[PDB]
Amino acid sequence: RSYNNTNQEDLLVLWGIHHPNDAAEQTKLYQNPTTYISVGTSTLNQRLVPRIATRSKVNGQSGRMEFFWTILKPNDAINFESNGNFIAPEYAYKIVKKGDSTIMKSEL
Amino acid sequence: INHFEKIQIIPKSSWSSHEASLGVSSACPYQGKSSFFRNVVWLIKKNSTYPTIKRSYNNTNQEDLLVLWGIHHPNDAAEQTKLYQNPTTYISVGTSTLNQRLVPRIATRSKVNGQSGRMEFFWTILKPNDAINFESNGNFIAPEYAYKIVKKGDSTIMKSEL
Ligand SMILES: *[C@@H]1O[C@H](CO[C@@H]2O[C@@H](C)[C@@H](O)[C@@H](O)[C@@H]2O)[C@@H](O[C@@H]2O[C@H](CO)[C@@H](O[C@@H]3O[C@H](CO)[C@@H](O)[C@H](O)[C@@H]3O)[C@H](O)[C@H]2NC(C)=O)[C@H](O)[C@H]1NC(C)=O
Ligand SMILES: *[C@@H]1O[C@H](CO[C@@H]2O[C@@H](C)[C@@H](O)[C@@H](O)[C@@H]2O)[C@@H](O[C@@H]2O[C@H](CO)[C@@H](O[C@@H]3O[C@H](CO)[C@@H](O)[C@H](O)[C@@H]3O)[C@H](O)[C@H]2NC(C)=O)[C@H](O)[C@H]1NC(C)=O
Ligand SMILES: *[C@@H]1O[C@H](CO)[C@@H](O)[C@H](O)[C@H]1NC(C)=O
Repeated sequence: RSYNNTNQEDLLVLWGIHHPNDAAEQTKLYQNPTTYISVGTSTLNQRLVPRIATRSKVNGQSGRMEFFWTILKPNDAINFESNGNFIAPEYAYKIVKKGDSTIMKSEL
Repeated sequence: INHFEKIQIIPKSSWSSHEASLGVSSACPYQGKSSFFRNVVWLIKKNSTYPTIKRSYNNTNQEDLLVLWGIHHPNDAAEQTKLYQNPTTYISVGTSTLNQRLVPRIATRSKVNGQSGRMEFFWTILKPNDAINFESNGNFIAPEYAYKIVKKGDSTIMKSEL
């Protein structure tokens, strides 16, 4: 699945991978035992691999979700290739950045 | 550190399917005999078999635990097979936060204290009431001892000959 930035400004795109609990859960969710996600931009050259360990439950879950981002320049394309464990984008974000600040911590 | 206490979490004698007393080298000599790091164990195959390890540990203590483990990057496939039988190996470590899967790394390397193999060590803080889950079919330098810590503040390391 390719996507071309036909917009006029930069795009913040987010995707993720699912690190499952065991080979039994891998097969149940995605069939293919050995899997990958590749992501490709004019700069990005990424190939993720799900990571089976056994883990403490957090909100009932021992599986983990690991998320990744990138800025997609105007007129560049992003190319996803995955045979499993892919948390795919539906929405992305247009950004123009003319300056910086920080994050404030406040209860107000 | 405000409190520090070495404790046993995986007793050396509880490795009934592997060999915990052969994990020794002349790079770490002690009393003219060969030895090793005392707080971790260099597990080696037992009767030509390294059965997949599955070892959990629950932090039943009241404070945080500093746990240390490691992996052995060997020299060649011939040394891999000799030490751990299984040709292709891994170590997985799992906490409520940690999601780690290590893989031994064969290159050929200059000798340092006689050794071309390398030992790569990893750590984590194990919260009270969390558990750490090890899974390894080879190359695992397992913990025996870990450390209790409470941290109420920070400083730095000083360099001094005094
Ligand atoms: C992302 O997409 C842009 C725009 O793509 C164009 O419009 C889309 C809706 C689709 O219809 C696309 O098929 C179509 O190309 C790509 O930029 C465009 O590239 C094309 C060539 O691939 C350019 O056409 C050229 O036009 C010149 C003369 O103007 C000729 O000399 C060439 O022979 C060729 O026909 C087109 O001008 C260009 N458009 C813009 C606005 O840049 C873009 O390449 C693509 N992403 C990637 C990774 O390439
Ligand atoms: C790490 O271990 C603690 C404590 O484990 C308990 O004591 C050990 C020596 C063993 O005997 C364990 O089998 C035993 O569970 C775990 O926390 C404990 O979890 C259990 C449930 O797994 C809690 O029991 C519950 O009790 C409530 C009422 O109090 C019931 O409603 C539930 O049905 C259930 O029975 C227990 O309270 C809890 N104890 C403490 C002090 O937290 C801990 O979960 C474990 N590590 C991980 C990763 O879970
Ligand atoms: C080692 O394994 C072999 C083959 O599985 C077995 O026959 C033998 O009894 C084992 N060694 C000892 C000392 O029992």
